[PDB]
Amino acid sequence: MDFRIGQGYDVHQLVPGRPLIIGGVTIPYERGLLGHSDADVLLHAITDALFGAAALGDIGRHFSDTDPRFKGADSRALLRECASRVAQAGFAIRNVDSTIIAQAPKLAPHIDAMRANIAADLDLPLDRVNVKAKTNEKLGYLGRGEGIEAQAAALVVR
Amino acid sequence: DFRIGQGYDVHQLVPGRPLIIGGVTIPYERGLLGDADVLLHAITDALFGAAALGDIGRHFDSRALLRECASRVAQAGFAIRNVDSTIIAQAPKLAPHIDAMRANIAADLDLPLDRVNVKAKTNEKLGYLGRGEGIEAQAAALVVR
Amino acid sequence: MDFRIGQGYDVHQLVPGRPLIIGGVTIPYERGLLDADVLLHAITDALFGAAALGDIGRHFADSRALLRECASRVAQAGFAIRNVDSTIIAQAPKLAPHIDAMRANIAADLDLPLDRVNVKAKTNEKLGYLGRGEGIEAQAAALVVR
Ligand SMILES: [Mg+2]
Ligand SMILES: [Zn+2]
Ligand SMILES: [Zn+2]
Ligand SMILES: [Zn+2]
Repeated sequence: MDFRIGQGYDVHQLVPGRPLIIGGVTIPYERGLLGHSDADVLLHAITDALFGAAALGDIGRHFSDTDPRFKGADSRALLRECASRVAQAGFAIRNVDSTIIAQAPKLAPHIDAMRANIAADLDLPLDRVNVKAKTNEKLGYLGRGEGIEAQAAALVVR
Repeated sequence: DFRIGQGYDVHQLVPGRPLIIGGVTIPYERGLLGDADVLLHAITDALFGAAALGDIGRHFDSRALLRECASRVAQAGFAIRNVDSTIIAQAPKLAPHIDAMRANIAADLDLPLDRVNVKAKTNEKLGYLGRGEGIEAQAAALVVR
Repeated sequence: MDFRIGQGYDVHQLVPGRPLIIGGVTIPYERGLLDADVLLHAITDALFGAAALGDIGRHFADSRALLRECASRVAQAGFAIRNVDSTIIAQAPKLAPHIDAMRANIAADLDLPLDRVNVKAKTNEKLGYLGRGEGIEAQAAALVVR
């Protein structure tokens, strides 16, 4: 009954000449997310929520933007290592919920695929993983398609 | 078997619309474009998220939809334990309308006032929210199977 | 048991001429927040939220005193705090060096074991007012039980 909650936030710039990879899904698009790793904004947000619930710090502490080993890193592999460290700390994951905010492209056709990727990576059934997709209703840099934002929440139990 | 969900919503403030937040009509020169009840939408998504049922976009006034959301959450074998939320609006003042929002939500979710919370914030005049171009709502929901 | 969750948000403008205090920690920087401790307000708000006692505006000295009073009110409402998690979004300066001090400040104020308090740091990847260093945001989540 020793439950804990975590929350996560991530954002990356949307630039030409990068792969667009969200929830481990490679999505056809003229632009992609800029970062040190594969820049998977959704997976990073979830990774942060998990480290946070376990009180193990954050993704920057565990997988630094200034370490060559993670240059172009597969964020699913990073998520699986996160889950491993959370389990090592003594916690089991109960559920994950998340939101993705993007003006474009359409993400609804890819949501189930993202959900399946996360569930596999966390060794969870599909019914304990949720991914929600939204636009920013034309507001701000997100409305101008300058970047894509992700949010996450995770429940664990020690 | 507890589960948590998180919700986010934002809508533009436009002329010629009534301002309805948490089912409360608030006297204001502009309203949300979408009834575009940003708060109820954020709570709805948090509940769908906790029950792992997807989102509003996949599922669908906003009170009728929240009542339906709560129905589908119950359908999946989940009971709602609590809701917490935040409204971010630079204008107008939300303080006098909070208690009514809470009452509306508690009624729609078949919950005691005890387990529903609504919080109000400005955006310190920063960004589009600060300039009164939109209103953002955030929500968190705990459920049990 | 009777678990409840809360969430919190806070932002403050970042301008030269004021000190920078995040999580009860003064941080050397050319700008500060117009004590305006974004981290502690968000956590305070999350706690009132979980307890269903309203918000910081309804209830309320620097931000640590307010956090301390918040926790006393949560306790008397019949609730015990299980854990807190949070994120600070700030383009500059580097916050990672100061996380353990913040965690110590928050855990002391809430009378929690250190391993039940977490603080994360992000930049906004140069996007929006946050990414231009015009403001700093904090987010919080708190789990409580009655
Ligand atoms: Mg935001
Ligand atoms: Zn990232
Ligand atoms: Zn909406
Ligand atoms: Zn504040």
